[PDB]
Amino acid sequence: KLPPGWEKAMSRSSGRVYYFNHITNASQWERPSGEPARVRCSHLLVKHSQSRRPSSWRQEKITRTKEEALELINGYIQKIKSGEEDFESLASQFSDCSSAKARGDLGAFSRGQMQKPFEDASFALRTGEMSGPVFTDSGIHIILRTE
Ligand SMILES: CC(=O)Nc1ccccc1F
Repeated sequence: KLPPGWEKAMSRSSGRVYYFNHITNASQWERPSGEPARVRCSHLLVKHSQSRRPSSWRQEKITRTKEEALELINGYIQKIKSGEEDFESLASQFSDCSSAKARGDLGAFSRGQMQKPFEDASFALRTGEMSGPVFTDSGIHIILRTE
């Protein structure tokens, strides 16, 4: 059982079973629900000093470490999941991608166009679903599949 990409896990802190997707890095308490030619995604990118281009509209020289970037991503995911903040709001303010000006929207795309870990996570997400941290040569992404 379980849709592909998904595995059963156990919370270290509560002992309750949860589910983890090793393609999207998503995790959820509910047993998961379950390929299109194209998907539409938004994303929030946090770059780091080893990003292919360690620069963005937010910062001419991005100096943070991969670990600092993952902490920031993790914090954004927490606030999005709690509802304290909207994905679109955090992407507009803090995404190191030029798509920040479009609330993170990348428009629609096919397989073959995006960096592979991003593509795989995008196509494995269900409509409306959000990824966990997804790593590419650009940095660390939160991906929201919108279509
Ligand atoms: C046009 C759009 O939808 N998104 C966008 C805007 C600026 C840079 C990159 C982008 F993906």
